[PDB]
Amino acid sequence: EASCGSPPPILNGRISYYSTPIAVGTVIRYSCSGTFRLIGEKSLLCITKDKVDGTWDKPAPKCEYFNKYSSCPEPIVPGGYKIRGSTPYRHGDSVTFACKTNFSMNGNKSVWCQANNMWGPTRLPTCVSI
Ligand SMILES: *[C@@H]1O[C@H](CO)[C@@H](O)[C@H](O)[C@H]1NC(C)=O
Ligand SMILES: *[C@@H]1O[C@H](CO)[C@@H](O)[C@H](O)[C@H]1NC(C)=O
Repeated sequence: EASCGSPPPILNGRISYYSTPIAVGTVIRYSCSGTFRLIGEKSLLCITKDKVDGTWDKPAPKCEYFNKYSSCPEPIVPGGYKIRGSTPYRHGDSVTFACKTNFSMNGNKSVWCQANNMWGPTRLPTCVSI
């Protein structure tokens, strides 16, 4: 059966338990110590596109040293709406979006407020009328 290689490591962070070989369907969780903030989706899933090679479904998140002064402006996604997240958006805070009725999403539904005062680590999702 297809399997995944070692999960992407994380500076100043930890990964939850995983057995080897890593079977397709395996999920691992990332976390950071108290003085750091996890940026990006915390859970990775081992998938396979061709049933021969296994690959993780997304890049690993990262741990950023807490910057207490950082804040992000209200993120806006045309055709979509915020379903989770409250202002003010400080370092490590996240917002989740859903597309309006008759719109379909492309991209990650959640973004995080980074130390550089920008939303990331990915672009905000796009909601397209279908
Ligand atoms: C972002 O979302 C896309 C589309 O769902 C996915 O393919 C990609 O792996 C995600 N990346 C991260 C860092 O979450
Ligand atoms: C949204 O409405 C349009 C027009 O009726 C239609 O083409 C599309 O399939 C609808 N989307 C969903 C998810 O029902």
